[PDB]
Amino acid sequence: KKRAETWVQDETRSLIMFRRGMDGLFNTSKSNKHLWEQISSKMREKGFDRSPDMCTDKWRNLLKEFKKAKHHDRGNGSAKMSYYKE
Repeated sequence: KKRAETWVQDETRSLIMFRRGMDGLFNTSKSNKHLWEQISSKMREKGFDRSPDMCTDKWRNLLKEFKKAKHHDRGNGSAKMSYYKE
């Protein structure tokens, strides 16, 4: 069921951060088994006890909504970005 502790801005925002950053990989590497593992552990280390399975499920939904091909596509905000090399 739905327990007290749930996805909070802190985590949510973070989850995307770790991803958006290591995204270029997900594309190259077919199997994102590691990425998902490293991420879960990373975002968790900060101080949030959460499982990887959840991060994957939640992420999937987050995208579905983000998609610009939905019945209701009114309410999105864009922003410039920057790239660099380690």
